[PDB]
Amino acid sequence: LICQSGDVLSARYEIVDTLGEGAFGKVVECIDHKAGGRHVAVKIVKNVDRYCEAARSEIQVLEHLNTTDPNSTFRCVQMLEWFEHHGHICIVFELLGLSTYDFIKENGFLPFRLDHIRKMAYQICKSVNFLHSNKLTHTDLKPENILFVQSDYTEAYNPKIKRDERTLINPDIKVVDFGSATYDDEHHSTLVSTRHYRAPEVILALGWSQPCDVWSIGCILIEYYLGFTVFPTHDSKEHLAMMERILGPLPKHMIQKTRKRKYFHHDRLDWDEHSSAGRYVSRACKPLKEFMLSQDVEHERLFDLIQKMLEYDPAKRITLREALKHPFFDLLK
Ligand SMILES: CN1CCCN(C)C(=O)COc2cc(ccc2OC2CCOCC2)Nc2ncnc3[nH]cc(c23)C1
Ligand code: NA
Repeated sequence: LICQSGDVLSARYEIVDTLGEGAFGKVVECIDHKAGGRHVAVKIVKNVDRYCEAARSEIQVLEHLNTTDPNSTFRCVQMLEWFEHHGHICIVFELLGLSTYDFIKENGFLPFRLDHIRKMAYQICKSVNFLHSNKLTHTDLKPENILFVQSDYTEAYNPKIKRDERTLINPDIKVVDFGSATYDDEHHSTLVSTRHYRAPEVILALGWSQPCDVWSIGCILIEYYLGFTVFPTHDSKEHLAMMERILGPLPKHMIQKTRKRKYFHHDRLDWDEHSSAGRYVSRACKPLKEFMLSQDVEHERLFDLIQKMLEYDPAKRITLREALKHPFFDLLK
C-alpha cells in the first residue's frame, strides 16, 4: 500500500496525512466520513508473522477495556474500530497529538514544567491504575507511548535559547500501545519493556507483574523533569551500575536469588567504578536527589514519589492506587 494523501480505505476513511512510519507499517491520519468528518488515526500493520500478534493482542485488550469503560474515562487510548485490509490489519483510534517524547525532542530536549509534569503524572497513574484494576500490566510504558490529546500550542520567543518556543495549551494525555499488555493469567514473556524503562526484577529474571509498570513510570517522570533518559545503555550490567549510582545498592536478596550470575561477584555487582565505563557511569548518572533543580516543597514532593516508584523490590514498590494519593498531587484536588 502507498497511502498517498487522498487515498480511501473501506469507503469511509480518507487519508489526509501520514503521521509516522516504521518497519511494522504506518500510522495515518484519516477523515472518517461515516462518522460525520471526525479525524481518526489508523495504524496500518503488516499482517505477517513479525507484527501480527501484537496487533491482534492489542485489539483484544482494547475491546475489553472499551466494554468496561465505553466513554474512555481513564486516560487510555480509545480504539474505535478494526478491520482487515489487503494483507494488513488496520486499527482505528481517536486522533491524538504528538507523543510526550516527540514534544521534548521538537523542543531541543528541554524538560517539561513542573505544573505540567504534575498533571501528566496524575493522568498516567490514573490510566495505568485502571489497567492494574483489570488484571493487566502494560509492560512498555515510556514517553513515546504517552500522547498528548492535542498539539495546539502558544509560542513565545525565549531569549535564553534564542528562539521561539511552543507551550501546549492543554497537557492532557492518553496512554497508547497496548500490543504488549499482559493479563495476570496469561503467559509472561521473560523479557519485557523498552530497555531504558525496564524494572530490575525484569533484568534479573525474578518474575514481574503490575509493579514493573510503576518502575517504568518513575523512569518517565524523571525524564520529563530532566529532558534526557536516565539509563542510556544497552548493556544490562551497566544498566544495573547506573541504577546503583542513582538509587544505591540492589537489595541483597534480589542479587542472591537471580540466576543472572554473570552480573555479580560475591553478591555485589561485578563492576569497577574506576574503569572507563565506571567513570562514564559516574558522570552520566548521579544520586537521585542531586538531579533536583530546586529545593521548593513541590520539587521535594515529586522526588519523594519518584523515589517510591524506583524502589528496587517490587513487593515494596508503591502501588498506583497509593501513588494517586501522594502529596505531590494535592495541588490538583
Ligand atoms: C497508533 N498509535 C500507536 C502506534 C504505536 N506507536 C507507539 C508508534 O507507532 C509510535 O510512533 C507513532 C505513533 C503515532 C503516530 C505517529 C508515530 O510515528 C512517529 C511519529 C514521530 O516520529 C517518529 C515516528 N500514534 C498516534 N498518533 C496520533 N493519534 C493516535 N491515536 C492513537 C495512536 C496515535 C496510537
Ligand atoms: Na501538591
